[PDB]
Parts: sequence; C-alpha cells; structure tokens
Amino acid sequence: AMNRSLLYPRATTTRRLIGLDGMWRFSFDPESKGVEAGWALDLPSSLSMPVPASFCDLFTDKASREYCGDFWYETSFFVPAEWSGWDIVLRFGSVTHRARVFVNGVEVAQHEGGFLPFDATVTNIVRYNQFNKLSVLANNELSETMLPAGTTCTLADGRKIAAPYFDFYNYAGIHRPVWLMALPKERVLDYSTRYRLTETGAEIDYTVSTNGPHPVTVELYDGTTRVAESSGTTGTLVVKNARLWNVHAAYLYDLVIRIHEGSAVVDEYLDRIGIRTFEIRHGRFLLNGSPVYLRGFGRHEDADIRGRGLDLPTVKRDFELMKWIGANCFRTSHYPYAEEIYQMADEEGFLIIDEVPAVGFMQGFFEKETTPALLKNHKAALTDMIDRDKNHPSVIAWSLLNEPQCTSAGTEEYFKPLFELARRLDPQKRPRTYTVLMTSLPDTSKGQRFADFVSLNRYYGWYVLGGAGLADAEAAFHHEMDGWAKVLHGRPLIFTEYGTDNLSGAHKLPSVMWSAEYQNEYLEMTHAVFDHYDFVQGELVWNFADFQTTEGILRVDGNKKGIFTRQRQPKDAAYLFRKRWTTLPVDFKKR
Amino acid sequence: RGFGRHEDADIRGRGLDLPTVKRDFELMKWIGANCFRTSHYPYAEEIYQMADEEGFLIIDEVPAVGFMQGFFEKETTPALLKNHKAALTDMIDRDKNHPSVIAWSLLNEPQCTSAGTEEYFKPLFELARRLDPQKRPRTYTVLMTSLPDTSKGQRFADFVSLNRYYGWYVLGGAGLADAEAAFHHEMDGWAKVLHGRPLIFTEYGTDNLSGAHKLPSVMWSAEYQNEYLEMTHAVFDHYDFVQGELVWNFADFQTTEGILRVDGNKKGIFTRQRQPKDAAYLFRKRWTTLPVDFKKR
Amino acid sequence: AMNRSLLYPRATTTRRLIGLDGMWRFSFDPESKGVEAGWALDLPSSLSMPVPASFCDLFTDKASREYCGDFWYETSFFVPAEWSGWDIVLRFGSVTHRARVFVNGVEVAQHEGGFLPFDATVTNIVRYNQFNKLSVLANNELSETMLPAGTTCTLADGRKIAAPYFDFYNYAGIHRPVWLMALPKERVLDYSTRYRLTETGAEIDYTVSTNGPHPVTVELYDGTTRVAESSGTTGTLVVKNARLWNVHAAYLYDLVIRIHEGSAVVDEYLDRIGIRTFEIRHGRFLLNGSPVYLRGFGRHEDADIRGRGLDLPTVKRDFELMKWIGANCFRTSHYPYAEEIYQMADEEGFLIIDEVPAVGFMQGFFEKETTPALLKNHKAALTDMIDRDKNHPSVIAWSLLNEPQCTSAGTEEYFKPLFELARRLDPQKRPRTYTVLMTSLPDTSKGQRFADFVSLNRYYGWYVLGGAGLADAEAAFHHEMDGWAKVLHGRPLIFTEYGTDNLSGAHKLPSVMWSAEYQNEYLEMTHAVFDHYDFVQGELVWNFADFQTTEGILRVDGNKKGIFTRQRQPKDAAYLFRKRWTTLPVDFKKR
Ligand SMILES: [Mg+2]
Ligand SMILES: [Mg+2]
Ligand SMILES: [Mg+2]
Ligand SMILES: [Mg+2]
Repeated sequence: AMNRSLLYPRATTTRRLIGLDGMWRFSFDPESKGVEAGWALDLPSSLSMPVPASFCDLFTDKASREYCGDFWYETSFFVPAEWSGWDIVLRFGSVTHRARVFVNGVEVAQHEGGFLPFDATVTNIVRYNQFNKLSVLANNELSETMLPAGTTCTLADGRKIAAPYFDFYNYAGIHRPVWLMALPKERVLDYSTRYRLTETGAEIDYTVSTNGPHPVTVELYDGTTRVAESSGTTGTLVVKNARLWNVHAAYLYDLVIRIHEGSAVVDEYLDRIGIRTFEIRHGRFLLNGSPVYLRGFGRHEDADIRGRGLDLPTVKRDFELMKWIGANCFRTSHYPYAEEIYQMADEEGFLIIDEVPAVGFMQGFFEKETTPALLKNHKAALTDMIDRDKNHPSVIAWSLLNEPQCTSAGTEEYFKPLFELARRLDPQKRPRTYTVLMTSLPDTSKGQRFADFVSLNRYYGWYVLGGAGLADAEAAFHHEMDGWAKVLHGRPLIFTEYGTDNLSGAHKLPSVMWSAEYQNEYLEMTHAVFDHYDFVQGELVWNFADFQTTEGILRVDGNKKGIFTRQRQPKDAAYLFRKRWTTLPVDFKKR
Repeated sequence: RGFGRHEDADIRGRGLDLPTVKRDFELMKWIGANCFRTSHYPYAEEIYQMADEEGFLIIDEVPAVGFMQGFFEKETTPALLKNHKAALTDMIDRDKNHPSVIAWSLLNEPQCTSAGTEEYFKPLFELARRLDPQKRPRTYTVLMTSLPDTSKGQRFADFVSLNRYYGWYVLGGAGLADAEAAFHHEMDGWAKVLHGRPLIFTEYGTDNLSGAHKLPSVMWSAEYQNEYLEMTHAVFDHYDFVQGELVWNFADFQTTEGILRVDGNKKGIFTRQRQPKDAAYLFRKRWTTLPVDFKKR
Repeated sequence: AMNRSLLYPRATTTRRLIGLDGMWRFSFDPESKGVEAGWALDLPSSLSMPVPASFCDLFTDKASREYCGDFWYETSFFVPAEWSGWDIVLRFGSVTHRARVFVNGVEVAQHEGGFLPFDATVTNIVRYNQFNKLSVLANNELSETMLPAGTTCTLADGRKIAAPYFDFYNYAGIHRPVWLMALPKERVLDYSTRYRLTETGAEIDYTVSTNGPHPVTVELYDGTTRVAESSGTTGTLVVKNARLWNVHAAYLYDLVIRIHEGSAVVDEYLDRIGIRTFEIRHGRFLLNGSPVYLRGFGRHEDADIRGRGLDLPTVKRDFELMKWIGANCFRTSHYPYAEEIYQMADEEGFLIIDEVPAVGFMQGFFEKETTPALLKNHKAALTDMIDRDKNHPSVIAWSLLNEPQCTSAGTEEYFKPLFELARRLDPQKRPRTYTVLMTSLPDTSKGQRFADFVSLNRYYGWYVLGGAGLADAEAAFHHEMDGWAKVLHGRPLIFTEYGTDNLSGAHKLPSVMWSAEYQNEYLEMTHAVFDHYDFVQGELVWNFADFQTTEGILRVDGNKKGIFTRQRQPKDAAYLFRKRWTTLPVDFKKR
C-alpha cells in the first residue's frame, strides 16, 4: 500500500529471502463457500499441486482442466525467531487472475490481474519461530472489465466455463515464484534510471524512492571495481569509458543502493543495469545512436504440462533457440512475462516490446457502459508493468493493447489517457505502440494516430485470400500498405503478427494450406512485401512456438503457427528465418 | 452400418484403382460394415460389381450436391433440374440390376428450406419412382440448418437421412453435454414428423489426425473422436426409428485448400493410405456386436 | 563425515532452510585446468545455466550436448549475520556423476555417484553477513568402476565422448535442488522405523541417531492430536486405532523428533511416515497382511529440455497418469530418484522398488581386475540409498543390479556381500531383487539364487523371435518360464521389463513391428504367458514414457517403448493397460 514496491526480491546485506515454491495443497471451490466455511484456516479436502504452474494440464479429466471459478492454494511457512523486528512480506510473482491472501486465517492482501506481482505485509500477523498458514483464494473467471477480456458461460450441468475473447487458453493458477522476505522497516521501494552517452563515456541519472528520511547512496560496480558513486536520492552516475549494452552484446553493471543511519547500513538493494539509449529518430529504431531492424517473435508463456508456469530450463532453451535463429527482439504477447525472462534478455542482449494484457477488446467495444471500469484496470496494469520493468536494458518499447476494436466509437477517449500515462510513467520515454487488428485499416483506424510506431498483425494469405490465390493476397497486401504509407508521416512500422498454421512433417508438393511448403511460400511472399517499403523496420512473426488455445475446429490441439514445436524443436520455417535473419544486416532497411 | 465414401486416393484423384477397391472392401468387411452411400456421385461400375460379390448394400447417389434468395428460387433452376433429371435417369438405368443397390439418394444437403423446394423435389422423386422397376426407397440427405419443422423437402423422402455434427460444427469442445441435449431436442422433432418412416444418419464425425492423442481430449484428438462417437451413438440408440448409421467418412480425402482443412478432410475412419485410425476399432467392436436386425421397432 | 546425514532438508523450530535453485554460471573445462588456473575463485568465462537441470539438451550444438569431461557450476549465496553459531551446511540432492565443491576457493567436499545426496559443511569457511562463492567442479566421464558403468572414447578431433554400457543417455549436470542450511551443532542425523500391526492398532519401533549426548523425544501427530510419544533414542510408539497406509489409500502421520537441553529445544526434525508392513510370505507380496499383485512401470527421470532435472509439474502429471491407468507400483530404473518423487508416492499410496545405479555390468564382467573397486562404489551407493529411503512407506523392495552378466564367473563372490549388506542396512528387512538379463537362464544364472523374488527383463516377440513369428516367441517364452518354475522354490517372480518400440500414430493392419497394432498384439500374448503361471506376482512394463538414449540406428530419437509419450500423453497401449490394470483385483493371482 504505502510501501508498494515492484522490485525483484533480493537477498542483500539487510534483506532476507526464502523461496516458497514447491508442492502446495489445492482445492476447487465450486460453490464459493470457502471463506464462510473456514477454508482459510484449513482446507477440508485438498490435493497436492506444484507451485509455480498452471493447474489445468496436470489433471486427466476435462472438468478440472476447464474449471472456472474460485480455487484455493495452501501452504505453510516458518518465520524464524531472529526475524523479529524486520518487516515480514510475502511476494507473489503472479496469481491468475485475481487473489485474496490469508495468513493464519486473516485476510492480508487483495490483487486483481493475473500477470504482475504484488506483496502482502504480514509483520503483525505471523507467529515468530513457528509455522504459519498461507491460504490463497484465487479466481479465473473472465469479464469485460479485466485484462485479458472475455466472458464466462454456464454449461447444462451448471459448471462455469471460460469464454475468452482472446485466442490463448485461459491458464490459471500460481504461475511464478512465491517469496518470503524479511525487509528493514525503512527501505528502498523503487528506483529509476535514464541514460545518456557522452564523448568519454556515459551518464546515468537516477532517482531512489524510500519510505523514510535517512540518506541514500548509490554505487556502480564493474566486477570488484567501483566505477561510479553518488550520494542523494537523485543524482548522476558518471561512467568513464562505459561499456555499452548492445544487441547480442550485452554488458551489465552491478548497482548498489544503500540507506544509512550514521555509519550503519539500514537497507541495501542490489540490481544489474545496462547502459544503453533507445529512441525513434529519423524514422528508425536507434539503439545507442545506431539503427536496428527488429527481427524475432511474438511469444507466449506456454509449455507442455505446466501451462504458463515459469520454467528456467525452458527459458534457457528458448533463448538458445532465439540466438541460434538470429532473432534480436520479441514482444511479451499478450501479458507481462515473469521477471526472469527479462533478466535473461538483459544478459543475452535481446530487445523486448513489453505488453500489458489489454487483449480481447473486440455497438463498438469502447461504447460499452463498462468502459470506465475497464480503463481503470488497464491503467493499473500499465502502471505496474512500467514500474516493474522500466530498469531492464532489454525493455525498449511499450505495447498498450493487442488488437483492440480501434474503429469503435470511443476509441480516442480510451486511447488518449492510456498513451499519456505511458509517457508520464517512463523516465526513459520509450516509444509506445499497440497492435492493429486486420479490420482496422489506415483510413478507418481511430487509434493509429496515438502510436509512436505502428504494429500490424496481418494474415494476407492465411485468414484472408488463402490458398491457390496467393498472388491475390499479395496485391491486397500491397494495397493496404500503400494506405499505411500515407498515414505514417515518418513513423516506423513493424509487423507483430503473421504466419500460417503448419504441422511438423506435413509436406505436400505442390503446397496446401497447413503444409511446410505453404508456410515457406507464404513467408517468402510476406517478406517480399515487407522488403518493398522503407518504413517497415521490424518483423516479429507469430509465434515462437506452438501453444495452447481453447478447443475449436480451427485449432489442431492449440495454435500451430509456431516456428518451433511446443517441445522446442525447429520446424522447417525456422531454417528460412535463420538464413534470412542472420543474413540481414543489423541496420537493414535504410530509410 | 457403414460409411459415406469417396472415389479418392493418393496420386490418382478419383481414378479407378482395383487394388484400392479390393483393399477398401477388405477393410469394410473387417470393420463389420454392411452398407455405404456413393457420396456424392455415382461410382465406377466396378465398385458395385464388387459389392455384388461381397454382399454389401449401396445407397446410390446422384451428384446433386452444392445446392446451397433461396437456392431453388434462382432463375437457373429449370436448367439445373433438367441436368438433375438426366443424371438421375442415367444413374438408375446404369445401376438398377445390381443386387447391392437398395436405395436412391437424390440430393446431398440441398437448401430444402428454400422457397421452391417442393416444385423442385416433386418431379425428381416421381422420376425416381417411375425409373426403378424394383421401386426401391428414395431419400436425400438433410442439411443441419433444415429442421424437422422447417424442411420443405423431408416429406418427399421414403426414409430420412440426416447429416448431423452435434459436438463438432455445433456446440463442440468442453460442452459435449450441451451438444447431446441439443441433439436429443432435434430428434424429438424428427420423431414427430417421421410417421413410421425409418431415419438413418448419413454423416457424422470429427476431424482427427492419426496419432493425435490428448488426455483429457481436445477437438482433433483420437480421444475426442471416440468421446464424440460414444455420445452420438447413445443418441442414435435411444430412438427406435433410427435404423442406420453411415459415418463420415470411410477414409481421409482431398478437399479444396482452407484454414479448416488440414490437407483435405480428416474425418476418415481409415487414413487415405487405408490404415485404421483409433476410431476404426470402436466401430469394429460396435458393428460386429450389434445384431444384423438391431433396433426392433 | 562424522555428521553424515541423508535426511531430507527441513525448516524446523531449530533449522533454517534456503533453496539455491535458479540461474547459475557454467563453464566447460575441456583442458581440465580449472583448479590450477583459479576457476574456483572466479570462472574466467561462463554461460548462464538453470539448476536443477541436465546441461545437455539446453544447447543447440552437438559438441555441448555430448560434452564429456570436467565442467563447472558457480553461484553466490548470502550467509546472514544472525546464523553465527549455527552449523552452515550445503546440501546437493545430486551432482552427476562426481563433484568437488569449493566455497570461497577452498575445497569442502568430494562426492562420487550421480544420483544420491551429499552435504558440505562450510561453517568455518563462509563470511558472515556477506556473499559467498559456491563453485562445483563436476565430471561425467564413465568407467568400469562406477555406477552406472561404461567407458569414454576419444574422437578424431580429440573430444572425449561417453560410451555407456547402458541404454539411457548420459545426462549430467546438477539434477536436483541445492540447499543452504543452518543447523544446530548438536542435531539429529538419522532415524529408523519398523512397523507392527496389533489387534487394537499398530506399534512403531524407532531409533534416533544424534551427534551428541542430550536426550531425545519422539512424538507422532495426526493433525493437531498427538497420538503417541516416547522419550529416548530408541523406543516404541503405540498408535491405537492406527490408520494404515495402503495402496492408493495412503495415510501419513507427522513425526516430531526433538533434542532437549533442560527445557530448551536444541534440535527438531520433522517428517511424515506411513504405518504399513510389507513382506513376502506364502509366495505373495503382503502389504498389511494382504496380497498385492504389482502392476506399473519401469520409469526414468527424463523429460524434454531438462534431461534428468527434477520438475514437480512433470512429477504431478506422471502420478496423475499412473493413477489414471491403474498402476500401483514402479521401479526407480536405473538409479535412485529425487526424494520428491518418493514423497509423492508416499502421499498417493504407490509402491516403489528402489534401485541403485548398478547397471551396465555387461572374460566375464565379474572376473575383471577392477571388480573390487566397483564393489566398493556399489556398496556405498547401496548404503546411501537405503539410508536415504528406508523411512518411506512407499518403498517396499530393493533392486541391487539391473541386468548384470550373472552367468559370469565371479558372480557369487560379487552378489553375496551385496545382498548381505542390503539385509543388514534395512531395519524393515524388505525383500531384495535384481533384474535378470535375457541371456541369463534359469539353469545358467549364478545370481538368481540370492534374490528374495526374481525380476525378469524379457522381450520375447521384440528382440527375440519378433515379427510374423509371434507364436514361436510365445512357445520359447513358455519354455523358459517352465525353467523358472523349477528354480523358484516358492519365491514370487515379477517382470520388470517388456514391451516394443512403437511410434504414436503408427497404425498398420495387419501389424508390423513398430506399429500400435503390434504393441497391442505383443502385450496380449505376453500377458497370457504371465497369467498362465501362479508364481508371476507382478508386471512392470518398460517404460512409463518415451525417453532419451544415445544415438543409434536402433533408437528413433531415443527409446520408444513408452506407454505414454515423452510429453506425457497416452499411446494406444495406455488404454490396454488401463482396462487390464483396473479390472484385475488388487490380490490377483492366488497362489
Ligand atoms: Mg494468442
Ligand atoms: Mg551504495
Ligand atoms: Mg534404459
Ligand atoms: Mg518430540
């Protein structure tokens, strides 16, 4: 509340850190009776459930996989006697979609939104040198006032079912690491950085926010050598001969933030930062003053068995694959990802477009009576995403919506405060975008004028004019691009989705839609369109890997537009992209 | 019990291939089928000759498919009817002496709610009666949008043939029990309009790829297909007037390109290379267990 | 050393516990220069590596996947000031295959064997309220004196390659959770339990081993109710109306072991135990005095991406699948598994045959000059496995070797002390077995007479007499079984391997080897043989899931005898087993 902080939890001189991941207890609550019946004190019946994971794909029955409603997680944690006098705080990386947290039966936090972190202060609720009960009442129902948007339906037997307005499966559960922290009562809550390159090195302007009056120092280490230091909650770190963070050539420095009372250290926060500038100038993405042509993926937090659960082996493999294929960029479609993925991007020198879960916004959608409530949740998600992610060198842009009905009346009243908030929140003033639906054209989109660069999701040759008529698709595509050329007025345009479903091993000569041949033919046509226009400055293909969707006749066990399989092996299209992306120079498409 | 078929195989399109024909009959004997429909066109004579020798029942179908203002109000309808009459005449003249041929299907999924349906159907069903010395029963297959109370064509049929996809095209997915209740709802309507006539199913099924397994099921998996078939057959088995099940389709076959078609149609009980999918074992156990005179009336 | 303890690490009244899993640093050391060059103080170059995982399948290049030799893991851990006076101990669930551990550059532990835990005491090496460097020098080379056995070879360019004598891939790395512990200097090191059923309940005879003189109490809780208590390092817990642990009907009690100095608690250990008896009598496996026909799997610690890394979501899914299919039993082929898998078996009521990595033992193998060294490592592994696992209610038997060349001269001299050790180590005197190679026949096996029950790995109809001649395989199989009937003398026999490689979706009518049809035909024939003989008391099929092997023309991307795919979905054979295993009564095969 007053001590809100989205800093990644750290063990430091002054902070203790204990992970609570593991096997928890779990119970569905179909009659929504748990609070009144006393389930926060003990679950009457339960089953074992690993945390972090989505719960859905662990079961063998469909009613549990598709369960929609209230469900409970429960575990126990020990608070050492020697933590007395510290603040005792629980961190949830995320709980999907909303959560009420109880410790020893007393409610200590509430959170809305399934993809961003929140804390629960339990200093005066825990018993010291004893075990404590942690109960989480979570809910995964969908509505038109949340991110992501959808509805729920009732089946014949009375079970609730989720009905998303979005393509991906409604995975819920506790997807990210949970932490038990001991923190000084006076502590760092936040910090910000801005970067500037100079003739002899670089400068970092910083702020630090603490919840108290005691002085702050900030130091920057390159290994064991201190390269900069500064007193005060605001200041500048001067880094002579700064080693800059670059695409596929990351360099990170160690940041030490301390609060002092006299000669004692009252709090210490530790992080790693990269020295880099990023901005649009002259219709180009400039990284450290040099243009970068973006190439990479829309992704998902999705894998076999675990749903959206964080899995560091999968994360490592995914980066090894993105390095192998020559990607330099990905978008966090369609929700902020676990912090650990950005940390790895920070180390591997990957560029991230950070996206809030504003997907499914499709009378027009923005005329609904419920729009003010939706906007409130959208602003909160945006605020939390930018506060959590603003110091990652990898994060270079914000995507504020995915495929909204931006031809709807009321679009401008909705977009204007959102894009203003994104400008205000970001000390680095990184470019803002949103991805454009196929039904929003250059001349009808009410939202495109707000974007600092335009992001298109286009499927000319799949959803539109697919099949034997690939050349009709190409001409329709060129037709629309001529429109975008007229409305862009210098702005870069990138593609954030395109591709075709194709199964590993489906070969046909000549091609049919769903075959490897068709995908390769579609990609070659699509890239020829891209390459025709000087303003196209990035291609992010849909999707890095096959991922799970709701059931439907259009979805052959989920979405099959992966460049890799869900098991993280290449499909034939991975070799097309590898040759292209490693052949295109980093500054492809002079403007 | 049996199949809607196609004259379709790898490489040759609809070309006649006696080895494929022999294999297909060996498969239909193995699975316990006794019947198939020549969807959606008369087949090569050699297939009827083999049915004659293997003791299979054939519903013989003219290529009156794609008839979907209403379709039967078009100015071009008189010309269409002329070609339809000629095809019907030639089909019945060619096939009338096959012992295997026991029924005529005059249209596949026409828009039989269209105005002008009766003016179109009446002379066709009369011609089929006149042409056949054996006066074998006449049918046509009913589109999913033609309901017991709205179909203008069903009253002409000697037995009703339904193409139904409750749980695939309509109410598919986690909601399989909603599909079952909607299906029972429509069947209660058919019970009211049939007036003693047999009803058979001439299409039903789900696309599923060989080897796609998932627990619990998703549409396109072997599990889903088996779950859908068990639900569907429980509906069939509930009604004394359901006197036949011909599933779609004997084998995976080629369609035009589209996002809905994973290299053609994948509702085959066998692959296009003529090997069983998991559903072939469900049908084999069922069809060889049901007595020949199942469903006393 | 003197404080050796294989107890699972626990947070208690007196013990602190901090997990160290996460992203570590990692470096190959192909020239084996790291110790002399100072890598324990810092790795000169490194890459990020998730722990726990095998390292091999994260990379995109084969030289790294197949790397054989020395490799380094490195991380940092913080020791709080307020841990001063506690013992500071690192626990490694496992390091594969051997490890040298350094803290702040000083060597603090050495361990041989890749599948069992070890500790490193670092009390006097760490800096307090500071960060500390943890470096692990690991090695994955194979030899004929280790478990599992193999050799290494040198390729043309000089790279070492592993050449296993075993089928499974030589996954190495840090496969299991790593822990930082604060423990009282006087503490529980071990405890043992034996169970006895009475007319009014049950009795548990216990021992407790501490490294000091202060008194011990032991308590047993059912929820918040204490149901038994006892003073002394030996004693009996009397549990009136004991709720017994049963197959698919587990019941666990909470065990509290405390050391006291006066009225202060100096140490507390916490565990969960199940009250059950298990023994062979009258040629039957008796669980709580009732016979159980064993059905289930040989398994592997194997999954996509992570190699043998522990993954609790995969573990949960695997148990959900084993419950769905009707299994009641599995063998930990071919090495002890992560403790967490036994803990889940304890909760789901599954029976485990616990197996030491004595695989690849195939002049005869037991005439080699190196046999005394091999036996030494085998005894150590056996000792550690039984000490680690003896208190799991799920663990009901010990498998001492997998497919040794037990026709070799010297077999008896090797087997006799091993089976004697297994008897001595186990307070519960659970039955001992080993799995019999296909070339070891009833009349030629020198080892079978040592087994309390015989375990056969048989492939009649796959490796031997496969194809159109399935009926020749059946008669050869009956022929050998008539031999086993003559040598068993009342002992149960179980099958611990059988099956055929078959790809998901490979259908052929009529069957060919590798098709679903063939697998079903082979299983039906095989089970008809099983069902013919009253002494066959268990079937554990090979294998639960497709798993990775070394490359070869016989291995279509690993081993394809899985009843489930590697992604944990059923193949057609899963439905055959589900119908059979849920139809057979629990006490099938009266004797
Ligand atoms: Mg999506
Ligand atoms: Mg400082
Ligand atoms: Mg093996
Ligand atoms: Mg006690």
